[PDB]
Amino acid sequence: TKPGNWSAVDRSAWSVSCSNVYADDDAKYGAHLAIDGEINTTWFTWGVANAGECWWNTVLDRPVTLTGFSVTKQSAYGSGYNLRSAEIKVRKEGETEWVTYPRVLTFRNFKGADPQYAAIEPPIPNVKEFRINCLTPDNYTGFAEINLYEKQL
Ligand SMILES: [Ca+2]
Repeated sequence: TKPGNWSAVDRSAWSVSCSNVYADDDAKYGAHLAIDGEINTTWFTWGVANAGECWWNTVLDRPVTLTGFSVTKQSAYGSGYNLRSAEIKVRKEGETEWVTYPRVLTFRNFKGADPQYAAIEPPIPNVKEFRINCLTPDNYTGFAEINLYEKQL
C-alpha cells in the first residue's frame, strides 16, 4: 500500500524520544524500539487520557524532504491499542519554531505486520525533527515500527 516512489529514510543515526515509556520499562517499550526494524518489539505508552500527553519524536541526523510516514500495529498488547488517529508536527532545519501538519491522520485496522502509509502533501523540505502526537486510542497505544519517507531519484 506504499506509493511507488517513496524511499524509507535510514534511521540508524536518529535520536528518538517519547512522552512516556510504559511501565517505565525502557528496554522493553522504549522509543528506540519503534525504529529497530523488528515487528515484535514496540514502543508502547499511556494514551492522552491517562498521562495527559502521548507522543513519539525523532531528531533526524540528515534532514529530508518528507513525503509521508508509516506505522504498524504495536505488538505489546491487544489490537485494541493499535494507533487509530494522530497529528504530526515537524521542525525544519535551522528553525526553532515548529509547524503543525493541519490534517488528522486516521488509520484502519492493521493487517498482521503490514504498515499503513500517511502521505505528507506537498512533501515538507528540510525536516530536521518529527513528532507524532497520538490522539486515539487515548488510554494506551504505541507502534512497533515507524518510518519516514522521501522521494527516490
Ligand atoms: Ca520494532
